[PDB]
Amino acid sequence: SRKTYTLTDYLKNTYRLKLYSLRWISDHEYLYKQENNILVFNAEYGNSSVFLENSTFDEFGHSINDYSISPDGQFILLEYNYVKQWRHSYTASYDIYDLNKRQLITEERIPNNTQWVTWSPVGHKLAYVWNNDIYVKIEPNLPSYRITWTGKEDIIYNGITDWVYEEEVFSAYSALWWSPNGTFLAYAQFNDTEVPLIEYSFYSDESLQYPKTVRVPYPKAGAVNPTVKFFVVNTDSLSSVTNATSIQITAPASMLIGDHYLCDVTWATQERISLQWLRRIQNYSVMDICDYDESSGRWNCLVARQHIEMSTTGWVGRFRPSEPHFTLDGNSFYKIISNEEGYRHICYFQIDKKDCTFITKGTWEVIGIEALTSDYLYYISNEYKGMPGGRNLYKIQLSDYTKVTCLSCELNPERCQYYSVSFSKEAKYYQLRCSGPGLPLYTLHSSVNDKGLRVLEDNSALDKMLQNVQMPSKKLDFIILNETKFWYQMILPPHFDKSKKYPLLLDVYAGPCSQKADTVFRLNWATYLASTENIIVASFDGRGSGYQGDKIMHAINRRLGTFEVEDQIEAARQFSKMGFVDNKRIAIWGWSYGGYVTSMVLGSGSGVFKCGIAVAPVSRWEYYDSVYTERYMGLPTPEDNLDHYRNSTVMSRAENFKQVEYLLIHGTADDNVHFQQSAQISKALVDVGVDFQAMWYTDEDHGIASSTAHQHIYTHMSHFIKQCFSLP
Amino acid sequence: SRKTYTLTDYLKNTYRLKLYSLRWISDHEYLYKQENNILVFNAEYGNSSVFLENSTFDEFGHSINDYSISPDGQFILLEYNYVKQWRHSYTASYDIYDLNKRQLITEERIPNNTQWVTWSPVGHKLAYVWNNDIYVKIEPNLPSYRITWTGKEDIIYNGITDWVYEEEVFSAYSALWWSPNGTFLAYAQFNDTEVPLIEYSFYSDESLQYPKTVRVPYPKAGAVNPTVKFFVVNTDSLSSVTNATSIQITAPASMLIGDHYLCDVTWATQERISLQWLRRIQNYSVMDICDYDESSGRWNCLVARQHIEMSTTGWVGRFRPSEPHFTLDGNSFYKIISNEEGYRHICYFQIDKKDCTFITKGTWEVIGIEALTSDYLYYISNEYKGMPGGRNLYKIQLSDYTKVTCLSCELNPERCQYYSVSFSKEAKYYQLRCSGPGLPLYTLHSSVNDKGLRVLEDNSALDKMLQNVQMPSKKLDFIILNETKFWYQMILPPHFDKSKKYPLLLDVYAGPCSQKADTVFRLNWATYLASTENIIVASFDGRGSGYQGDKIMHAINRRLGTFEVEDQIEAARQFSKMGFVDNKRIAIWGWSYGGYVTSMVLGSGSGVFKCGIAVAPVSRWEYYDSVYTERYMGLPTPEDNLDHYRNSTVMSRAENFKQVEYLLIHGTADDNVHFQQSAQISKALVDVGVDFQAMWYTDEDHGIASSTAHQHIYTHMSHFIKQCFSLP
Ligand SMILES: CC#CCn1c(N2CCC[C@@H](N)C2)nc2c1c(=O)n(Cc1nc(C)c3ccccc3n1)c(=O)n2C
Ligand SMILES: CC#CCn1c(N2CCC[C@@H](N)C2)nc2c1c(=O)n(Cc1nc(C)c3ccccc3n1)c(=O)n2C
Ligand SMILES: CC(=O)N[C@@H]1[C@@H](O)[C@H](O)[C@@H](CO)O[C@@H]1O
Ligand SMILES: CC(=O)N[C@@H]1[C@@H](O)[C@H](O)[C@@H](CO)O[C@@H]1O
Ligand SMILES: CC(=O)N[C@@H]1[C@@H](O)[C@H](O)[C@@H](CO)O[C@@H]1O
Ligand SMILES: CC(=O)N[C@@H]1[C@@H](O)[C@H](O)[C@@H](CO)O[C@@H]1O
Ligand SMILES: CC(=O)N[C@@H]1[C@@H](O)[C@H](O)[C@@H](CO)O[C@@H]1O
Ligand SMILES: CC(=O)N[C@@H]1[C@@H](O)[C@H](O)[C@@H](CO)O[C@H]1O
Ligand SMILES: CC(=O)N[C@@H]1[C@@H](O)[C@H](O)[C@@H](CO)O[C@H]1O
Ligand SMILES: CC(=O)N[C@@H]1[C@@H](O)[C@H](O)[C@@H](CO)O[C@H]1O
Repeated sequence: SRKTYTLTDYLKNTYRLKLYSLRWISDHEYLYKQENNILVFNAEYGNSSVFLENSTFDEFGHSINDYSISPDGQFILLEYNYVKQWRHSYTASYDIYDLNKRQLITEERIPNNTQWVTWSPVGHKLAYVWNNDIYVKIEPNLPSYRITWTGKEDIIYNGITDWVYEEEVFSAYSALWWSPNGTFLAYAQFNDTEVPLIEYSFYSDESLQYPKTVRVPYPKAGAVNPTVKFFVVNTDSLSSVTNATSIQITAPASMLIGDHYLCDVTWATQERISLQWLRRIQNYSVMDICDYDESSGRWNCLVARQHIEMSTTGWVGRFRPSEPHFTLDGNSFYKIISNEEGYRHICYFQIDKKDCTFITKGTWEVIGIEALTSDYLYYISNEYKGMPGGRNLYKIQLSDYTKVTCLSCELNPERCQYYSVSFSKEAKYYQLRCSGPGLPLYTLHSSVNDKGLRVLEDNSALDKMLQNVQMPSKKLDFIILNETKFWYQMILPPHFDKSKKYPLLLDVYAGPCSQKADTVFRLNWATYLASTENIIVASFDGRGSGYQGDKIMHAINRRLGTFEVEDQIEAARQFSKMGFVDNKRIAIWGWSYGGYVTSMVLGSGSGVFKCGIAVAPVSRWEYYDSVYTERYMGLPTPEDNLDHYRNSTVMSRAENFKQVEYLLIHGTADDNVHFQQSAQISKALVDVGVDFQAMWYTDEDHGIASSTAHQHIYTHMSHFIKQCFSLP
Repeated sequence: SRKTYTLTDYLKNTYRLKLYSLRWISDHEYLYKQENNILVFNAEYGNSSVFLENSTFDEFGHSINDYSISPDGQFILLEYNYVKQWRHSYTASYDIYDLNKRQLITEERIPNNTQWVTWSPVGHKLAYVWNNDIYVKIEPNLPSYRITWTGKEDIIYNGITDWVYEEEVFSAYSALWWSPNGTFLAYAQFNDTEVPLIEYSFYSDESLQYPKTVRVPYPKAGAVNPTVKFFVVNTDSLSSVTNATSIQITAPASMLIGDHYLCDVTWATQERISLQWLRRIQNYSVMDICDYDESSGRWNCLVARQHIEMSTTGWVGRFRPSEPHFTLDGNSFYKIISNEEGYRHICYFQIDKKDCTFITKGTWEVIGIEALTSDYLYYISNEYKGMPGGRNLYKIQLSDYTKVTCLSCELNPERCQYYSVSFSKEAKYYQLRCSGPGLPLYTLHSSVNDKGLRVLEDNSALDKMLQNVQMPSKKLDFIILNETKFWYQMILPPHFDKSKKYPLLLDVYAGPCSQKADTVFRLNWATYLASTENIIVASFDGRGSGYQGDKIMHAINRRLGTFEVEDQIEAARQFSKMGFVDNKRIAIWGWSYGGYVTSMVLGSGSGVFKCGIAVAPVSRWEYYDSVYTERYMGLPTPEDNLDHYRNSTVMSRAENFKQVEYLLIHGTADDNVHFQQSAQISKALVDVGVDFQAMWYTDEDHGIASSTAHQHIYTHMSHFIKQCFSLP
């Protein structure tokens, strides 16, 4: 008498997973948004006060997109007129509000089309980027000072990132870094002057007679890369009519000898900045420590003080070198590094000393350092029960490394196995977030004795609702390949009778350091295909996948479209042997990297698959960007790796496609994985006479996330899979 | 016969239609190529000697694309390195082979990347366009003379046409007109400085890292149009010292008050040129007869002797004011004109007297004037048996307008009802071309007494092959809606059964002055569909169609997307009725304007069609070019016809597509009907939640004519129709 999780349920969000997003405002309080009524919470006791009622601003004029309360609590930034650009960048209008005197500042307003704004870490200063130039406000109503004058669209970028850096380096549009004092303002400067431009047509509304051409500086594999510079401005010494003075911090000599990237920026203390540069050949990286010398007023980055981090098996770090976590005094820090056994662990570094010291060890990996105090270091790893797809919060007694405590392992063994944490400043408190295998559960904790303070959100409203639906179950196990464990998850149709034959959809990503087999709970497309269409949706992490050691993650070094492709097929094969999967009805599909892999598999000729769907997939590595691509493929030169670049295109496998049913999808406005890529694929198929299904999405980009487009693609895809499996 | 007409037959061109292309070189001889040999034939006796052997350019080095023998047969232009551009335009290299010797004039060679070349009507003079500038060579081995210096890519076009003129006006890349004498050289100049550019991505070869953006000056409905000037130069007076002086011939003052175009250029005599201008509001045109003043070296067009063409019911001409045929002395001429009752007949004009004299009348139309001797005017009409879809050659005795003879009606009644003709210069002979309903037949005739000299090609071979195959038959009938008769055709399956029920596909064009129903014989996709899949393929010429009077053709005036659409739906209702049509399986498909009509049809919610295929369809008239669009819709402004531009989009009907299975196809490199038009359609469907099938073709243009692309699309469409009609 129960219904099934239908496509519409997923498409129309019938079952809402609740969340609990707070922002620590101090060591003991946090802000939380409830019914548009911003509240302030006391962590210790749980009581609160409304900080700003929805009521306020009902006569503002425009819709408010986001809020940002200054560290002071005296002002609050009002963001509206939000126009999205890339994955993290966007532009918007801003207004400030004096809380001391319920008023909107009308004088010296932040300009329109501002690219980025940030309060200082303490107080109420402001720094913004308008027209690629950095401006600073000491007071909200006072006129701002101009820090840089070189800014110029699509060429010079100050305080903000260009395309690659936003996407592949900082996962952010910002390139501004305030000191903990608020005294200094460090910023990067990008220069795309010689960076080729990818161009594509944006059609826009019907009303538009002539389509428009978007031109973005985008460096494809091997092209000229943007260059970078770094500066630091003293915010307290800014006069009315006196251009501000930025002191540039050069990169190490080992980086300047060639192309290089700025990878990280971290303030150690009030007068010490940490910088990490990486070579274009992401083999070698160097952390730089620069101190402020009150004398000249310059910044020295002592050469002896440097720290090298290279790799012989592959690239450095998971996607970039790891971030350092300094001890309060700043003379030491902690950083996650690949050890001699190839596993990632916490290393302790002391500034004026050479080599570091590992604090953790084992056949598992530390995902990330979350908090640091004088007595403990808090991190998350997948040690518990040897599950790489599990996540847990641990404690390390700094005076005895052998004393490690798991803080989330036994809170809810049956329900919780994947955790992410959020510590208050100075780590007196911490919020745990469990996202599976059961419904998400948010809890507040005391740090002094690890006491559970209270449940913040347990999704019981969703639980009630779901007890009426026939939900699919998840199996997390592994298979063996040349004496190695490789995990896979299976989303099984409710009432899974392993004495029957079920069709199987292989959901793939399989990109460098990926992980599709894990313990998190999801309400997605696969949930539907399993609940209603009774299809088994499996995902496999083979060579290349991450969080299992460098031997597995680097197996694909300098050879994408190789072992990870083969392993997807081998997993699929062994799934067949299993007495519950119709080996005549096995499909595969993937988005982006998952789409390239899906194409590679369909064009392998294994005969293992009946059909496959590839969404906005890479087809030839020369078409993707320099940073991501080169990190694994090196350069596309004859001296370097040109042969394998040319040996791993989807096009070269066109002929084998005649053995399968292929559906190709792509948004015409994809700025990330250019339409060009799918364009070249279809042409390869047309040139060898192979028939296939196609579908473009006018003006959608990599995410094809516009409500209408989103429901459309998943509807289309469902039909394709239903027909490919002869399912009603 | 057992064997049927397969798709592979159509795509691989298994049963070829022989032909007989000849080029008349004089009053009684013509060239023809056998294999790779150019033979010259004598029309009177039929004897032929070899003019040039396939063994003359083996050691040439380049693959010869075409040849061009000069008037006095002394030289032969060799065309190679042919690189296509738009529909009629292209670039190529050339070499002149002197026949009076055994050499390739290697001195003053015609520059590479030449855009257009042409001999004079007499002798061996040579004019050519290069870099948008005109050059003239009196002798093939001599240094050419530059005629214009204003040439500027995409801006100033001298001697060649811009995109709109090439496609919608002169249907050719050339804008050069030699005078009979060979003395003068009139040319046109286009100024595209203020024309907007349509831009689209061209991905090219797999090796091209960044896609290339193509920009073509192209005016859409209501956009700024290219301007034009006319010139005439005396090529007898050309000194390599001083520059060649061009004389300009302004347009009629009644043309300069607003935008206008040049429509036709025809020389009457040695010193007389005929220029027809058209107002940007295509229902008013003025022909200009200009005479060369030998004393002032000028050209004067007495404003007194201008002729006016006007349309109250629509626009002028079928697609433009028809072409004049001057009597040898230049004092008069015949021109096809819509008479009082609205049918197009031959009119006789005497240069300095008002009005013209209709020398034909009837409820049928003159399709074209082909020749004009001192005693007879030859032309082709569809008078015979009141069949608009039939064509025949007629002769009118100039000294007694009532005496008209039919030169092809009775040649072979049951096999030939659609002729086209080619007269030898002076017209002593004429080659008649029979296109159907039977296999093509080519014959040579003498006009002295219209004696049939001989058969040139009768397709005996193709004929004997088809008897062995089970071919479909064609029915050319008509239905009556109100009180008017509208014709249609039907390609019926082999062994047709009036008691059996076959599915039906509606092949559609339906544009203004189109004719899909006729007596022509064709071997196409429709043949495959009826022969092998037993699908009835019917076409229908409803309102708007041509060759039947302005009552039917102008019905559509300023109202595209209405009657022509209704009439197609209607036709299908009637065919449904006919007891041999399964009203459960009726499909519709069209390309270009047919793509458009097919979409409107599918979006009307009529409930008649189950599925349909649209290829490179127009979606909204504001996206197509000005000259063709404005010709039927006027300007898209509020004071003009903007209301109907906005009420005739494929988009506004989106919702209705939920009731039909739709397949949308388009070449991404389409310069004619910009990919944009389909991109907006898909977005509308997606925005409204309608699932359809899609398919783009990277780098293909309006014709999707590359060998591989062409095969891929007709296969793709075949699977679609086969699956839409539950066909085994
Ligand atoms: C090309 C390429 C690529 C590589 N890639 C990256 N990075 C590392 C960080 C920076 C980025 N530049 C490159 N992140 C990824 C992927 C990826 O393929 N998929 C599969 C996937 N799966 C699904 C279901 C997706 C759905 C929508 C959009 C993308 C999707 N992608 C991912 O999920 N994530 C999170
Ligand atoms: C947009 C538009 C348009 C209108 N149009 C024109 N003209 C008039 C003269 C000037 C020109 N600019 C516009 N000629 C046409 C069409 C047309 O739609 N189809 C259907 C069709 N059908 C098939 C099967 C086709 C196949 C390939 C290419 C085109 C095709 N077209 C035609 O066959 N012909 C010959
Ligand atoms: C967020 C909040 O309301 N905190 C209040 C605090 O201001 C007050 O001093 C205390 C005693 O009543 O109760 C809570 O802790
Ligand atoms: C600081 C500033 O630029 N203010 C103007 C505002 O006065 C105007 O109403 C708006 C138009 O949307 O453009 C800006 O926001
Ligand atoms: C602000 C800045 O440093 N601009 C430089 C520019 O002067 C130089 O000519 C160019 C050459 O690549 O590189 C950068 O764009
Ligand atoms: C050769 C020629 O006619 N050039 C004209 C130029 O004189 C004029 O200023 C412009 C205005 O659109 O159009 C063209 O560029
Ligand atoms: C012989 C002579 O005067 N030649 C000139 C040429 O140099 C100049 O570039 C052109 C444009 O004004 O006009 C003439 O063709
Ligand atoms: C528009 C809006 O947010 N309204 C909410 C209302 O639903 C809620 O019941 C109330 C309780 O404080 O708070 C208001 O802000
Ligand atoms: C085209 C051709 O070859 N015509 C020749 C002609 O030159 C010659 O005068 C005649 C008499 O022998 O024989 C014909 O065959
Ligand atoms: C008349 C002339 O310029 N001919 C040259 C030809 O010799 C050369 O082979 C070709 C490209 O290699 O370019 C042509 O323009």
